[PDB]
Amino acid sequence: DAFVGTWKLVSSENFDDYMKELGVGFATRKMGGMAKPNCIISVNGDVITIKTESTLKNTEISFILGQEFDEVTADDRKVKSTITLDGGVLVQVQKWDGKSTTIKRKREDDKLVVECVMKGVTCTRVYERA
Ligand SMILES: CC(C)(CC(=O)O)CC(=O)Nc1cc(Cl)cc(Cl)c1
Repeated sequence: DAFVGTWKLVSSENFDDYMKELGVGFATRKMGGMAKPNCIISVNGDVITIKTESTLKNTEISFILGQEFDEVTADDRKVKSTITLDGGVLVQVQKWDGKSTTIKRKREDDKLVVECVMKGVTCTRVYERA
């Protein structure tokens, strides 16, 4: 839809602080911090797929809006995720060990903007079309 495409990370703010708040250790934060992944979003019927590709780590999720699914995250959390579409924003919540984090993906001019919140930390990542 508005989201379908191949997207390249161009800017990131507060990602280390976000990863620290999730409990990610030094080595994994170090491998994630300077990475510039591609995000590839596609849709087939009811099923949306989001691939994240980077030199040292790839991940993929496929889901139906409003249907909880199990996910292994790039930092190896085993989470339960639910993704909904609210006002044109794709809103993902991940739940694990009594904690939650929310990841919101929105389209703003030429940008795919991703806002990641864990407790008091808010990280913003900006992608542009490859
Ligand atoms: C939602 C998220 C936290 C942020 C975003 O979508 O931008 C997911 C993300 O970036 N995962 C990720 C990061 C690296 Cl560095 C490499 C690989 Cl494979 C995956």
